[PDB]
Amino acid sequence: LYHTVPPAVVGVGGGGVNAGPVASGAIVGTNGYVITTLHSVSKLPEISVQVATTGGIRRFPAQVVKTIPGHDLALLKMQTTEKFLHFRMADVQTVVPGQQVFAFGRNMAGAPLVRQGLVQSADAPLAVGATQITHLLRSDAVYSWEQTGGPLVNAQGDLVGINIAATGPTGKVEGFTVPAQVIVSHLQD
Repeated sequence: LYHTVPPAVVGVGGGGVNAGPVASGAIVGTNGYVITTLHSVSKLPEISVQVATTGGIRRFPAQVVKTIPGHDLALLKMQTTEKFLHFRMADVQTVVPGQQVFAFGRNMAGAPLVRQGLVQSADAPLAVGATQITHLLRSDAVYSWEQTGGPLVNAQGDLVGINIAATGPTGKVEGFTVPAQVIVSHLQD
């Protein structure tokens, strides 16, 4: 699993040469579609997506194609003629409390992050700035802010959702997750 999922896990950040990922994202289409969290890229002047290859990190400029503000998601398209391995939206599955899930990300250096955990809730609300997002998943697989925007998968490696790391009142990290059907159903082309 830790072999076949990471290639579709990207880093996302600004366009500076010396800039690295500020969040993660998931490649969801051959021609360079990335889903990531909206609050991570909306204030960025330029967006660059960082992709792992056998020869090291490759960077591609990206633009926003569609925003899903109600669920803090953004859909990017990389500007490239290259083709990518991706999550197959057909294979998108749901999860239930108790189920085991895996949250992937890339750090500020482009290295892969994975953490395992259980689904603790399948209906939690979250406040990202002014938006009240509802019906979120909740899981302890999300321990780090660098995991925000990256994918949650099940044990078979199907895309299950997109992760949001949030702040507790005590400052403890709590894992949240936008269910992956929010992707298919707020999308068309």
